[PDB]
Amino acid sequence: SEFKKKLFWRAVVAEFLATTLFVFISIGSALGFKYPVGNNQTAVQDNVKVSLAFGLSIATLAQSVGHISGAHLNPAVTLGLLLSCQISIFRALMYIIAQCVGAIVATAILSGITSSLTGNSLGRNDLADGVNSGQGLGIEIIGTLQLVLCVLATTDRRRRDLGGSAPLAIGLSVALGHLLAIDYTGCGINPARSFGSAVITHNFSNHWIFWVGPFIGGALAVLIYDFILAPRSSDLTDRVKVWTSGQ
Amino acid sequence: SEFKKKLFWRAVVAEFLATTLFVFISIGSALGFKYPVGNNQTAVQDNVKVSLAFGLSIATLAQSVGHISGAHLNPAVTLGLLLSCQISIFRALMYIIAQCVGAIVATAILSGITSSLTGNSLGRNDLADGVNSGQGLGIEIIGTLQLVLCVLATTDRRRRDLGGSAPLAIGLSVALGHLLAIDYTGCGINPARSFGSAVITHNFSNHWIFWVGPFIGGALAVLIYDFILAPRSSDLTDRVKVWTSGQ
Amino acid sequence: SEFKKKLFWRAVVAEFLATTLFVFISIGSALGFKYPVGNNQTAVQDNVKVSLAFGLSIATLAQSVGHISGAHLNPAVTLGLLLSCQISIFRALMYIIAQCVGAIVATAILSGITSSLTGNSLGRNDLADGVNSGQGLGIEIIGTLQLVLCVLATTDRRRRDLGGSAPLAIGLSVALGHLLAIDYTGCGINPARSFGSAVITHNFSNHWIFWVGPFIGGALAVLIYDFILAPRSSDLTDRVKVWTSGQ
Amino acid sequence: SEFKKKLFWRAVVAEFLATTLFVFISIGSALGFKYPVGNNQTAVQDNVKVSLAFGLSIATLAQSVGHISGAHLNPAVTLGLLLSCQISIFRALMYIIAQCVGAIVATAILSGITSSLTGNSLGRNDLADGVNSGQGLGIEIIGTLQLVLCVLATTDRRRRDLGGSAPLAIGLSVALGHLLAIDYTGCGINPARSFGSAVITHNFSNHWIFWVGPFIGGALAVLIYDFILAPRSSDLTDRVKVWTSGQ
Ligand SMILES: CC(C)CCC[C@@H](C)[C@H]1CC[C@H]2[C@@H]3CC=C4C[C@@H](O)CC[C@]4(C)[C@H]3CC[C@]12C
Ligand SMILES: CC(C)CCC[C@@H](C)[C@H]1CC[C@H]2[C@@H]3CC=C4C[C@@H](O)CC[C@]4(C)[C@H]3CC[C@]12C
Ligand SMILES: CC(C)CCC[C@@H](C)[C@H]1CC[C@H]2[C@@H]3CC=C4C[C@@H](O)CC[C@]4(C)[C@H]3CC[C@]12C
Ligand SMILES: CC(C)CCC[C@@H](C)[C@H]1CC[C@H]2[C@@H]3CC=C4C[C@@H](O)CC[C@]4(C)[C@H]3CC[C@]12C
Repeated sequence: SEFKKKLFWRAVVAEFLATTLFVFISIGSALGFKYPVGNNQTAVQDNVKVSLAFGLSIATLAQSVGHISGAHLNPAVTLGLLLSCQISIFRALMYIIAQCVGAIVATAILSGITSSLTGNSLGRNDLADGVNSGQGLGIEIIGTLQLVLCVLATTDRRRRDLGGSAPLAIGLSVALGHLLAIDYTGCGINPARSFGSAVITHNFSNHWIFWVGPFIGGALAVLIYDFILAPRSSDLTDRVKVWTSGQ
Repeated sequence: SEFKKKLFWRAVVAEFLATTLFVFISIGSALGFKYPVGNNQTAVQDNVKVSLAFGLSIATLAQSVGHISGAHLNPAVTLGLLLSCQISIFRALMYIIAQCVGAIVATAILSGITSSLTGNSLGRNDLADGVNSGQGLGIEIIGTLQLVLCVLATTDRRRRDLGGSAPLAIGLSVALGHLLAIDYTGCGINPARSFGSAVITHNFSNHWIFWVGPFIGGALAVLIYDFILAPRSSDLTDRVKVWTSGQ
Repeated sequence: SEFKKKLFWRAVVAEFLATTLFVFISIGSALGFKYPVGNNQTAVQDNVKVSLAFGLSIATLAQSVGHISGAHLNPAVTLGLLLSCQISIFRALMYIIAQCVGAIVATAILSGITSSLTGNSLGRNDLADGVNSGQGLGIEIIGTLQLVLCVLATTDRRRRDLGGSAPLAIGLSVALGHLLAIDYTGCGINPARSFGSAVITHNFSNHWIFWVGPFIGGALAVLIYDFILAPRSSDLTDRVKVWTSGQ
Repeated sequence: SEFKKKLFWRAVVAEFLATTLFVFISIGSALGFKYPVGNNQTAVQDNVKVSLAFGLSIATLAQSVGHISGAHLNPAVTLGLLLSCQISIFRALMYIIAQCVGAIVATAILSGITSSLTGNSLGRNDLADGVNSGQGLGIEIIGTLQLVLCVLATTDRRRRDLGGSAPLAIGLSVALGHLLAIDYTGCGINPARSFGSAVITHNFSNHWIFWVGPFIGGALAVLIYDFILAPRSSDLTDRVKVWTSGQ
């Protein structure tokens, strides 16, 4: 059904292009503080700058392509919307493929642009010194939990009290996740964004954390919103049919 | 009445979960600058980072659960809404219990994740050197006064001139309170959030400030908004019945 | 006419209280980086923190009391709205008196709170090294010009394309003014806000700038909006009657 | 036709004045970290401060002159709106002339105000060390691509899912571009902004980047939004008539 519709593939291309722009802008801001190359200064990474870069990139690209693709730009957000039965399995898989490919393309272009940097890690997510696998996993879980919870609540379609900009809300949620998680894990929070850096730098050490934790956080947010706090008066059988229908 | 309504208990569970997420994300962001552990560096706390963490946490969680519970997430805001005769006594008590227990749970999990920090104060609010109990009390009073005043004016329901995101407004008020009070008192203003850190660290020195100042500030905000600036044309006899009925 | 109305004096008290809260919170955030007092550290003032403090203070207080008083909180803004003939002369006079008194009271209370700071300037506005009277005057004129222009455009009442939060718009304008002018003059931008610090510290050197420049900027913004960009097709004789009628 | 209309010339004057205010305030905030002059301190530029200055200046001036001129304030945005056939060729040319002249005027006044800085580059855009022409070109292309894409998607007039403040959305897009590109190229992103600095400082080294890259980014944004993501159901022949008609 969705395979033969041009609106679906425009949405997939929108996901690819917006993910590329998001990853490029955000990881470019994360690599900004290392410049100039020659100038030997005790340059310290600005966490507010990087968090605002990721968050405002999400806000701007959501404002740009929300009416076209839903402005997911995150495999965990897409999986959360899948488990809340809002999107089909095929749309979820195509969105995840598009997001990962767009992140890989953006990170390759960024490796080209930042070629003067020696030891260019391309913003690859890894555990800080003092944070082990479980602690970083919990960091990723909570960050993605708040993100997917905000995404689910913003698009309930039963809410008449909603006001203001939904893209701004999702962007500030991403920025909040970064303000939490940058000092602990670099704030993957987005499996495609971490996957692109891991692929380009050929380093997948502890990379399973940044795929497992965000998915657990998305599942927990789905459970919290759709089975504890704001349940829907609809049978699970009718909702599951969206997986094969997309309705 | 409210005791036998499932929607009331959904709201209470929403307050518990959202306060847990708020405390965890905000204090974990406040503890970020102490990482890495092995790296001997004279790192300083970035106050904008922590203020934005608290503010955007409040804004995001308000967007998530405000239509479910009102998203108080602050015993001062709950007491202000009780004193403005908008909620019942039972709802206020259940909200305060849920917020405090959720804060304790979040701080326990956070001390679990940040166990590598030696002498971890877990974001416990304490007076800065040069500030006595009275000065920190005044700072807390003013921060809570502005926060509760913004909450009361945002939910007036007699206003048609409101626009934009009310969760964003309340979050930016929380961030304003933090931009004020982080340097002076570690920025409490939320008695549950202070209480969780005090319980986990087993340290209650000067803890009366962060329960008295927020309550005085909330009560003063109620007085200002309901009996100086925006009086209601209702007898107090009708408004008192909201305490026992919850209407 | 307005002398014998309860709503008029409620608005005046709202202006007084909101100016008190604004001056207190913002200047207290400006002084925060000096704490702890005992610790001998070369901490540097964070311009983003102070600018966000002023801006979020204006935004929060506008969201609180704009429906009551209009949330001017600035003698330059009040003078601009008088020259654009939106308020009466008596309302402008009482608003400016209330704003100055509130700033004086807030600065007194904050000086009481920040007594342990030796050589405390209380955020007194003065020129930096390398900036003479003319350059600081120009910076103040431009900052207040953009502030008053935003206020005039946001309250046009002929506009149907206005969206989002007007208090947030005015607050971000104030934050922008501080981002421009903190390094040059400390960003007076607000004659009452500087007048309070000058009165409490008993230092009026170069203080004519912060009462001349903001008023010039307000008058220029009135000229730009009401006579160049979006003129009103109403007689100047008719708009004169607003000064003595308020309608 | 449009040459003799009062509203057209009001829009042109609004573009000139708002571009003057934008350039002045943003580049004044950019040069502020070098003050005080006498104090010998190793001051480091705050990228968040300058990025927020640019973005909030764009948001405030859009809120001020959007209903009069559309608030481009950027030759790349004007070129994008021309190529998407939203304005005429005459309007676009007059807008670009006004923006360049306003940037020149603002930079001249600012060099008058920042005269005490020795070797004052007036925030002139140039490549950082480690960045050659291709890398800076790519950075400028991507930043302007995201900006123009956000502008095109925001002013669509076919969308009913838009909420919040469009000026704030465009301002956050500008701030995001600066957060990305300040460390690499100073974030031209705006050919008029770079042009004024280059003209006043009499230095055009690599100045072609900040005219070509923004225009390439705007053209790519127009291509992406109009012929990949959200095509319009009209013939190109009908849309071309806007170039000579303005309707
Ligand atoms: C909020 C919940 C549901 C998600 C996060 C919980 C998990 C991932 C976290 C939170 C608390 C964590 C534990 C807390 C304390 C310690 C002791 C330390 O010496 C080794 C790791 C260990 C054993 C942590 C492992 C991972 C852990 C269990
Ligand atoms: C809105 C109100 C209730 C909050 C602020 C008022 C209170 C808490 C503040 C404002 C004035 C303050 C006092 C002002 C001056 C001093 C002198 C100093 O050597 C010791 C502290 C002391 C005695 C302060 C204690 C705290 C204080 C009383
Ligand atoms: C648009 C206008 C009205 C706003 C600001 C303009 C005024 C206040 C500013 C801008 C340019 C400034 C001048 C620029 C250069 C100098 C040389 C310096 O050695 C003494 C001050 C003096 C003479 C400045 C005085 C103040 C000045 C005239
Ligand atoms: C995505 C598009 C629209 C914008 C960015 C693409 C262009 C401008 C980028 C992408 C790849 C880049 C190249 C990657 C690698 C190199 C080798 C290096 O030693 C010099 C720069 C140079 C030659 C770069 C020049 C700029 C470049 C061609």
